[PDB]
Amino acid sequence: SAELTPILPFLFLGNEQDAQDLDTMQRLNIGYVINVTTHLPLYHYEKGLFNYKRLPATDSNKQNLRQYFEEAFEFIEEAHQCGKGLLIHCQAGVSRSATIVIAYLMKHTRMTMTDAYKFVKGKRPIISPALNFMGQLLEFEEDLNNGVT
Repeated sequence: SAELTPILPFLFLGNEQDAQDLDTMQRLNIGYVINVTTHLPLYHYEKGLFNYKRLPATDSNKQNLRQYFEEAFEFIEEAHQCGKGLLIHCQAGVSRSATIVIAYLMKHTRMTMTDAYKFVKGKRPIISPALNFMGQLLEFEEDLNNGVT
């Protein structure tokens, strides 16, 4: 499988196996986890090492992920303002979780959607957001550029 991907020093985009790797997470000072699926476990939850957030998306071509952007970004920013890293993952780290990361970069570093996509794709060549997620990213780009959330 692909390696866990540092996106920023406090933001890592990875897969379900990355989400089980306690050693790495503690090494990277990761205190927060976003699990972008409805059905995977919150790995290591009972250890009470991390602050977890489930974004219970299905990988269906109807899924709305825009719905979760605001809340995802608040949790990343909570991790950042307190000096910890955040791991965000789905099963493989290719579509659902990669879309949130791209959206966070468009919002919090004002990258265009193309530039944010190429930024993530350069660091994690695995990514391939589903077309309906690509559609939601373009609409979020319009919304960001007029002041509509």
